Amino acid sequence: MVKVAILGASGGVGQPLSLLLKLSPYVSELALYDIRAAEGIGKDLSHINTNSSCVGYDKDSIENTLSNAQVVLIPAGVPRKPGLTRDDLFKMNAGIVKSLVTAVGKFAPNARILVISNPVNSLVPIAVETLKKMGKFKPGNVMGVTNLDLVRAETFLVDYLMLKNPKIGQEQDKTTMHRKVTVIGGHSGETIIPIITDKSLVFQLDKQYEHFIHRVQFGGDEIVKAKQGAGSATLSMAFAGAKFAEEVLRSFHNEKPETESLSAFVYLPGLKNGKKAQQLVGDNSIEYFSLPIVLRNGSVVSIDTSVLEKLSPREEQLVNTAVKELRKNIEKGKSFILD
Amino acid sequence: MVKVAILGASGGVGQPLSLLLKLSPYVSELALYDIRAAEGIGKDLSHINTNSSCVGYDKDSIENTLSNAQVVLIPAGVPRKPGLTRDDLFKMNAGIVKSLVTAVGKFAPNARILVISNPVNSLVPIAVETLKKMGKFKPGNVMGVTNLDLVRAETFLVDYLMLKNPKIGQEQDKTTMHRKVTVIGGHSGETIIPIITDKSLVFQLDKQYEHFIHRVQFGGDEIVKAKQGAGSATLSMAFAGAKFAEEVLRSFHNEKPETESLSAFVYLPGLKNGKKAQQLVGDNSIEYFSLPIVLRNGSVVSIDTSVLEKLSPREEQLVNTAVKELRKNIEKGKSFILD
Repeated sequence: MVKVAILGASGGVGQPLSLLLKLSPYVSELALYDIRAAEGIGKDLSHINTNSSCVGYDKDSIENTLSNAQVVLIPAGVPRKPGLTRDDLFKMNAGIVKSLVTAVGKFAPNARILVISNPVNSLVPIAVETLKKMGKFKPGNVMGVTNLDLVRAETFLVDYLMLKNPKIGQEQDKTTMHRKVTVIGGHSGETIIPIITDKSLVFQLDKQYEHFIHRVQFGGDEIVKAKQGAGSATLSMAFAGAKFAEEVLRSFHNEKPETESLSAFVYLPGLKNGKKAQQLVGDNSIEYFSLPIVLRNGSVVSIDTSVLEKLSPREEQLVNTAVKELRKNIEKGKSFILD
Repeated sequence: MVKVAILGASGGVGQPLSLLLKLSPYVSELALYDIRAAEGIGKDLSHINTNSSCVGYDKDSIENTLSNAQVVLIPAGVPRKPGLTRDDLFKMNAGIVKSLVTAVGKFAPNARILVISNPVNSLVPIAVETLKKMGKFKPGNVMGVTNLDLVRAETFLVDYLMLKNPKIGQEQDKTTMHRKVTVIGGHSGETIIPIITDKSLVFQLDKQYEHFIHRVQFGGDEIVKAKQGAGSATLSMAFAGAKFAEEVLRSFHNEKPETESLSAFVYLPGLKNGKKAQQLVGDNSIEYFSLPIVLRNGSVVSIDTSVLEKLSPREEQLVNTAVKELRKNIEKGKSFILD
């Protein structure tokens, strides 16, 4: 019997994520937590005719939320908004994550912890260092959820191909494009590295290729702009987070994944092929990257570095630009907590 | 293959309904409309890697939202604040539906209109009478979405069986309970008529049967109380809405519906076997009732009255009590248009 806990279940991402999870046939118990309104939402979702019992909990009941939880989804965090800077946004979400991840350490230390809160590049290290300090860190069980970059890469590959010549475009299926594209690096801007694995499609995009790459990298900013500062991508974040959790849940049930080269943002030095990945990205000491993972029983047991062993010269340049900015993001998270 | 428009896509039901609708493989084009925020929500959802083209529209562009739409979902309506009066909450939504159904008469008269706003018992007649004044009413194409009653009956039948007879409870699958229960009638309180079609489960339910009946009837109010007046069942309303929509869209192709005895709140005098239904519910002038329907190409081509012909004595009593109070609802909606 698998129990999923959602911490931040009442926010803009949290609510549609809770709905998508209630629909999963791999979940048998769904516990919803937040500082307000989760009981109500959980009661609303308990009426859906799927086989999972769903309960929400009040601000004071994070212990009941997390008890016997195998998977913990953390979408909690303050959204992008006009009068908020990225640094204050970061510092507030840093406090939310540390507090929530500390609760996981006390109440469900063996849970697979899926961090959805942004910025992923800086907040995952806050979660790891928090678990290290308590003596509760298992590298295979802490994943920064970067799956929305893949989603967008799948969507835009088709959109740019539909633009360049509808012939190959109208042949694509957006639902199956992960066989053709993989995304690695971090989860913001130029840290994001879209790798089209199907090299015929690169050629066919021709000069649309750099437009594609830029569009995947800046997809977050596009939605903020389209909601005039007053929101970011909530429904698609919920969707990507549910898709990624479904892959983790499939693995509990000894099924194979659906996504080819499914990536998450993980702690390299604690996993198999991690040091190999550090070399391949050109920084023997970089602690995190989003790379293709192999899951056993919900947990990352190795990193598949295949993608890094066949980079184009242009991709190698995306990597080296990404690694430079990513290092600063990692260092920013880790010093905020360690100092 | 088909364009779907959603009117009221930024509201509490509408945003989650729009996400679920983005996931449907039966949709070619998904158009979102609201007084505000639909552009942004549409742009968010356009990043999801499913094949539909998703565009949102501003308050002045309802015409481009509806152009060539074949199915139109109307979740629009006002969110109950903890103050709001029974009566005046109808009045506000009555005006919203009249306005939006008139836009449909003008800009997509052939479209299947799925009314999701509440109260459905009064809002569909409003919808129908509005379209009658314009001379655009096609009776196969106006449907009050009552599916959440079937969803809850499916859910609560399993929950009640589990609470008192775990052995048989645990052999139930909530996703497939529609083979074993049908809900008919109206869409509010004692107008809701749950008909357990599988007679063995009436026995298995034993002394819980009345509690089941009552839970289906008063499901909504359960959620309002759990939100302390500050909202309602938005997430399950969206689920049941996408689920009905998907049966509608399925109808355009060579596929049996998934749900057995799928019901919608429809205009009896305009549909094959409607007068029989009128006869069998024992009011030969009642104009509306939720009954199992047959969809061909998105439209009700006839009503299926079988469930009416095998009613138990208790279920006849529900039908009579539900008919009295449902006549009242229907008239309160006709009199907002006809006076």
